[PDB]
Amino acid sequence: SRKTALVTGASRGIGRAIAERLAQDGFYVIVNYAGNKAHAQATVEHIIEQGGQASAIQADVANEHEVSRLFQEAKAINGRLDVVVHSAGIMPMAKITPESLPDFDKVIHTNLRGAFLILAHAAETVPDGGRIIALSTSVIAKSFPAYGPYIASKAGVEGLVHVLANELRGRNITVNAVAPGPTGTDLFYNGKTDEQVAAIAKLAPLERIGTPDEIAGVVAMLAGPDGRWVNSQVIRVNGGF
Amino acid sequence: SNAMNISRKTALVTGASRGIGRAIAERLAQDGFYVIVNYAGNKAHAQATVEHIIEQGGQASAIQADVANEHEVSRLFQEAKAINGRLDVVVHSAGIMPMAKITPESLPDFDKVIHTNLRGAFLILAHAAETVPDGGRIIALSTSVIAKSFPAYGPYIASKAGVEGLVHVLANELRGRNITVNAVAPGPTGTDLFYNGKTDEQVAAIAKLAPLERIGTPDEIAGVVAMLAGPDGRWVNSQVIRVNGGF
Amino acid sequence: SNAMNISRKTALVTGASRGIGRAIAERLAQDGFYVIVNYAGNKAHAQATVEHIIEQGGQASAIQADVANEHEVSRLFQEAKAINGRLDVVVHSAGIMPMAKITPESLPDFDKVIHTNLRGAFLILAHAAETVPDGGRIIALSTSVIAKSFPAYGPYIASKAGVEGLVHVLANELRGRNITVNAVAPGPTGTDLFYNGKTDEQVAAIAKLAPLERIGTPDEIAGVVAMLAGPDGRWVNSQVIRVNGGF
Amino acid sequence: ISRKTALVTGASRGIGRAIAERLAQDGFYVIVNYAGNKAHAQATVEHIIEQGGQASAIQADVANEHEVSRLFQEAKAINGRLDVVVHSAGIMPMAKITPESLPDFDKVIHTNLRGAFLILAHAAETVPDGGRIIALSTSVIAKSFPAYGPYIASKAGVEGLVHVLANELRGRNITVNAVAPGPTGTDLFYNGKTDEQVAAIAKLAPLERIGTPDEIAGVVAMLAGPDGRWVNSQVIRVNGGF
Repeated sequence: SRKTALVTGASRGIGRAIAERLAQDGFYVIVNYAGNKAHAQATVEHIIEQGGQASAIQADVANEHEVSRLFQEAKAINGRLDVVVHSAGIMPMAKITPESLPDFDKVIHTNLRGAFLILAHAAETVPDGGRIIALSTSVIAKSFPAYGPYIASKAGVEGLVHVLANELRGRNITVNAVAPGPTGTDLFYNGKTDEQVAAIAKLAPLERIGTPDEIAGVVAMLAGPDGRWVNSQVIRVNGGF
Repeated sequence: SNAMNISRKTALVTGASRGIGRAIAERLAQDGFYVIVNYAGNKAHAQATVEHIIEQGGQASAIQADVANEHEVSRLFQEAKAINGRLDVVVHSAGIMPMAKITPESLPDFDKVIHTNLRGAFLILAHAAETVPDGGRIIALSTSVIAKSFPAYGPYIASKAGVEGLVHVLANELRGRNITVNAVAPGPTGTDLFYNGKTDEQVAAIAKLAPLERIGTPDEIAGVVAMLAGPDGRWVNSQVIRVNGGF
Repeated sequence: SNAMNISRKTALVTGASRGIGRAIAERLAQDGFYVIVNYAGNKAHAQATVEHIIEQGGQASAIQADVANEHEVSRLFQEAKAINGRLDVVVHSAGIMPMAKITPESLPDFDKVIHTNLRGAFLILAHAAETVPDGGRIIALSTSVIAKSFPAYGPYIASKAGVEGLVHVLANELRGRNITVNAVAPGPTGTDLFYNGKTDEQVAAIAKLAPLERIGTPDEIAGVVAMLAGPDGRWVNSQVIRVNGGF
Repeated sequence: ISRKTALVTGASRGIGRAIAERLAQDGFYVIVNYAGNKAHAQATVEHIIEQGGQASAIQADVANEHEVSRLFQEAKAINGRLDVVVHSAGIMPMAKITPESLPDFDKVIHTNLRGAFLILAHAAETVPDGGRIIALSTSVIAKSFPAYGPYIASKAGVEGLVHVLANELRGRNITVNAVAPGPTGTDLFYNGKTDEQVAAIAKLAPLERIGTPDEIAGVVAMLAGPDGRWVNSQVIRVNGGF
């Protein structure tokens, strides 16, 4: 039996960087995704090329039926689910106005209900000694206009993380969250000018763009031996901004 | 020769038929607001709140609306503003607190709590942002239990943490309008609902949790809300004030 | 004061000669407290505060004491309590805000602010803990700038974060005495000192930082202190209330 | 002799010693700073060297400005560099917030807060671009227990300095962070306790065991190494969930 990690949202960006790093750390990685198979398959093949073991599973993490199937299928691979990382989410902009109610409902459904289901199923499947890690966001501290629905969904996620840490008392399972700022994903760089990039690179005291690998290394600390006494924590990974 | 007596302000209070919301409605009426007592189900308690307000020399009326239904919320704000032609203060106190662990079996509860407490709060805050004048006040009720992360409070805490996030973002979105947005987060409070199921020993055990060693009253929550709604709260903005006796 | 010209309660306000402390002393005197205007250096401003309180119909007197001096603080509390027999409310607003980066050359200024702001706070809180009757109130002033961690604010922030830590522990240490301990954390405020250190352009820039887009006033801080000192603050305990316009 | 070098205050025993040991295992030459008797610091240096590392011990009172100046001179001179600085020295006496506690208060603030101010300040002048500065705080700030007033005040002050220094070092690529442990299973911890008292403490965390100093040191190691490059201005609580 190989130790096994399930990562939601693992086809691109931070989730993919997490999948890759956990594979390097020796986990068999289930690359969970919802949309097109192509990026998830790219992730899987990259992991295997570098010497790891991984496979991809499609599931809508906010669909209760698909999530049930996802956890049954993922646990059947190696008979175990040691680590669950919930990284999937969406970040649309919408101000707090009645016309934004559809966007609100979508964000809450995808990010918060989604997180609830992944956490609930993880709490029923993870062994003693396991680890559950959720992705939140640094932007909660800034409360920027149009980030209301997104921040509300992720504040909810953090509340669930802290309560689940207490509900799993006796099982030696840590529950934590990692809250990145923006990172230099391919989508980030394509959708911006060199000038917007330069402006954002100046914001942190470290004065550079953060990378997905830099988020994944903290997630990997939480998933491994150095993270065993970290529990019910939200670690912000944002370069100091 | 108060501005409140020269031109009377109007306050809408959701969840005002009982508990903390009733205490808020009564306090704001005694401060001179015309109060719209908003309620969801049977009107007897809401009418009791209105009648108490009027018997103490105040002004108030009641409007039925499910704060979690978008059409009923739009209608509530139309009718509330039409009473006096203005809607100066909005206090959102409606909500539910069921116990449910983070498990697949709790999915219905979670959906209901999020729907009632978080989406409901969105609808009220959004409509308040559309209706309140410059200089107005928006106040939501959160909860002190966020600090404790007790088992079975997951859905409830997630909903109220979400409300607090909306509060801070809205305070920023209303830049330029001179509208404060704040929340008040009580601990356990001596409402009818608090006392009803509990033995004297269980009440005493709760009283011992705070260094003040008693049960806090609904009026003690309402006083803080009243501060936020009036002149002394002019420079308090995007804050969550926990009112819990030190627990 | 009542018919017998006895003030219903007595409040000691440190740093009450000017600024926020003066606004606090004036507001508490208006609310019916006898006020000890405490001061450290020269008494002209403190005496001016006392005379304004008396002219408005209150009772006040100024007492000299360096809050960081153990013996002068002992004498301060003995004298303050002796005026009416009780010291009901203690507000600690005296403090300094020198700017110094975290470098070895800044050690003197660090030592100064720690001595004045933190040790001072410890003395006032400790003596307040020993002097205030059951039912009393203890209120320290902190700062909103802790949230920002701006360069050169290191020593100041460290002293005020220490104060908040003392506040929370003291609220638990006074369990059983019905004494609330809280802090109020102003943002930038339109005081003499504040304007001395800024150009008009700098003031305008600071004003636009809050969604309310102005500078806060001392009276707007004092109103929240007065809430904590009076009936509407009875269930607020171990809290730091930030009063900054949403900054 | 251009080996990456870490200075650890309070490295004689407990968490500081575990930090020194882990950083040596991670490849740093370690300066074991101590204040009082040399014996435990020497034991730490000897253990590091015997495990295949490089280390030496420097005596200095962290709260004395003249001795801290000397300490940073000596520490930088070993290898011409001071890449990582971990401030772990501190004291935790109990004293209620009362006038009679003024001496204890003065002692804690001087040793824990002024001490931290000196180390941080000298670290800001010494650490190279890309360096790391890490202070030890405490999880007990959250609990505000009676008699912990002076201690909590000192450590909250430390945290404020950490956040400000992170902004003051803009442009230098230096992270500043803090690790805030709960109680930990040191020799001194176990000394004053029976089986039953340790069992009562072990029940507190949801993980239901006693935390170890190595478990703190591993988070410090994360912050000092590649995986902590983007963690900046953070206080990480390491307490098993309690």
